[PDB]
Amino acid sequence: TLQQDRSPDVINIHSLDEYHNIVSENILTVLWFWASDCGPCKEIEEPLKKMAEDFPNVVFAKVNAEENQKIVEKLNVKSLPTAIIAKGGKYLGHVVGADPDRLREKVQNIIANLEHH
Repeated sequence: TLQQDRSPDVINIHSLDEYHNIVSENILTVLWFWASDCGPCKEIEEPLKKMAEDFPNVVFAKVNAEENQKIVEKLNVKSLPTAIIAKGGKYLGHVVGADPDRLREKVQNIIANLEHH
């Protein structure tokens, strides 16, 4: 594949500055809000890494909610885990709760919609 161009390592976001910079890029981005003391968050860690491998055209990033209260506030994230899907500064979806298959379906559907628009 050519999208293997990049490595499937998941980024960890440490500031609102970094968050805005990443969401601004013209590539589909999945931002995963989580916390260490969140049971359902643990269940999606490995599915998230596998998804990063399967979708090398998609940037996957994690936002720790305990570390980034300002981002949680600005986005009004109300429960964990929460996945936000964006591209080029635009918000395109979100999946609330620990459901890897829902998130995978949503990423695939958004890619298809964006490309065939």
